[PDB]
Amino acid sequence: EEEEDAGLVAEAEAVAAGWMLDFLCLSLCRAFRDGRSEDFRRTRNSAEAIIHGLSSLTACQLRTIYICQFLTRIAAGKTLDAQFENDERITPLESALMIWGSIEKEHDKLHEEIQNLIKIQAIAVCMENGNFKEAEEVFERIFGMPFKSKLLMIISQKDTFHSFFQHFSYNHMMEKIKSYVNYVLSEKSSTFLMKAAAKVVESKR
Amino acid sequence: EEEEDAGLVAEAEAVAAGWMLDFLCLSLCRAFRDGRSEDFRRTRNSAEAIIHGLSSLTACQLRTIYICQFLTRIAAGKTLDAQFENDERITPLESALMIWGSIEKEHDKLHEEIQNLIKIQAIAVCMENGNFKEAEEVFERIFGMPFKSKLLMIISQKDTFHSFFQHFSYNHMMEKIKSYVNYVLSEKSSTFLMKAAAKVVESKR
Ligand SMILES: CNc1ccccc1S(C)(=O)=O
Ligand SMILES: CNc1ccccc1S(C)(=O)=O
Ligand SMILES: [Ca+2]
Ligand SMILES: [Ca+2]
Repeated sequence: EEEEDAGLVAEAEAVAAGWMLDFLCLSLCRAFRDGRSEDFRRTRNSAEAIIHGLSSLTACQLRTIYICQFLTRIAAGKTLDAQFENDERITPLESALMIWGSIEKEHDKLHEEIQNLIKIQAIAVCMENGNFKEAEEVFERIFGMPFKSKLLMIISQKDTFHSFFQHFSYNHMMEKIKSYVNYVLSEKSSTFLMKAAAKVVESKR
Repeated sequence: EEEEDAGLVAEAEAVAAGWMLDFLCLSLCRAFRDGRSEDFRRTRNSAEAIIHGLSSLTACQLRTIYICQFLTRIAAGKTLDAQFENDERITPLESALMIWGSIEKEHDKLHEEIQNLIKIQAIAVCMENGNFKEAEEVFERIFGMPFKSKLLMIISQKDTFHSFFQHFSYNHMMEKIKSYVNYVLSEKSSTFLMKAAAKVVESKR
C-alpha cells in the first residue's frame, strides 16, 4: 500500500509538471512577442527548473522544450560569450539554427525564411563585434551558391555595416520569428492551466 | 482593447502561479518527509523560480513561502558555509528559527518542542565542527535558566559528543519536524493542481 500510494503520487506529479511546462512555454512566447525582457528572463528560469523535474517526454513535450530553448538562444543572439553547447565554439544563433532544424514542424515558406535569416545574422553578429575570423568559421560550419559567395565576399572585405545586413537585418529576423510565435500562442492558449486560470479571472468580471 | 487583453492575461498568469506555488510546496513537503534528497533539491529550485515571478501575495501564500524556506534551511542545517541571511553570521538553523517564529500558526506543544530542538541543535552543529567560539556566539544570539546554563557549561567544556545532544538529537528534531510536515501535507493535498492531476491518474486506473 505504501509503494502503491507513492507510485500514484509520482504519476500525478508528472501530470502536473506537464501542465506547468505548457503554461510556462505559453508565458515565455508571450513575453518574447511583447518584448518583455525581464518577464522572459524569469519565465525561462522557471521553465528550465520544471524541465529538470521531468523524466518521460512525449513527442509533443519534446517539441515544447525545443520551442523554449530556440527562443532562449534567439534572445541571446548578440551575447557572443554565452555557451549553449558542449562544443564551446558554437555561437547562440548557430545553436538556434540546430534546434530549428530538429523541431517536428512543417517546412513551409516561413520556416525557410527564418532559417536563412538566422544564417545571415549568425555571421553579421560576429562581424559587428570585429570578430572577422570567427565570422569565417561560423560561415564554414553553416554553409557546407549566389547567397554563399556574397556572404564570403562581405567577410573577406570586413564590411561590417554592409547594406546586405540591413536588407536581411536582425529586426527582420525577430519580426519573422514573432509571426511564428503568434501561431504557437494560438495553439497553446487552450492548454489546461491557462484555460482554467482564464475561466477564474473571467468569472470575477 | 490591447491593454485590456494584456491585463486579463497577467491576472490569469498570477492565478496559475499561485496554483503552481501550492503544488510545489506539497511536493517539497513530501520529498522532505520521504528523505528524497535529490527530488527535494530540484523541487526547491522550481519553487524559488516560481516565487520570483509572483508579486502580490495573500497571507496564505506568504505562509506557504515561509514553509518552503523553513524546510530548505532545516535540510541545510549542517551546511555551516550556507548563508541564508544578509547578515553572514546567521547560521542555517538560526535562520530556520527566525522563520518558525514568523509563521502565522498555532503555538501548540509541538510548535515549542520543534523551537527548542532547533535551538539546541544550532549550538550542537557548531560544536561538532570544532567551532567552539561560533557555538558561544550562536548561544548569545538565541538565548537572550536551567536549559540555558546546561548549554553554556557544555560549550565552555568543549564537550562536543555530550549525552545532552544525544537526548535532544538532530534525528529527534527531524522526526518532530516531519510530524508537522504530515499536517501540511494533509492540508495541501486538496489544492487545485494536485486534485486535478490525481483525478486524471485515477481515471486511467
Ligand atoms: C532545458 N533548457 C531550457 C529550457 C527552457 C529555456 C531555456 C533552456 S536552455 C538553458 O537550454 O537554453
Ligand atoms: C523564496 N525562497 C525560497 C523558496 C523556496 C525554497 C527555498 C527558498 S530560500 C532560497 O529562501 O531558502
Ligand atoms: Ca565567444
Ligand atoms: Ca560559516
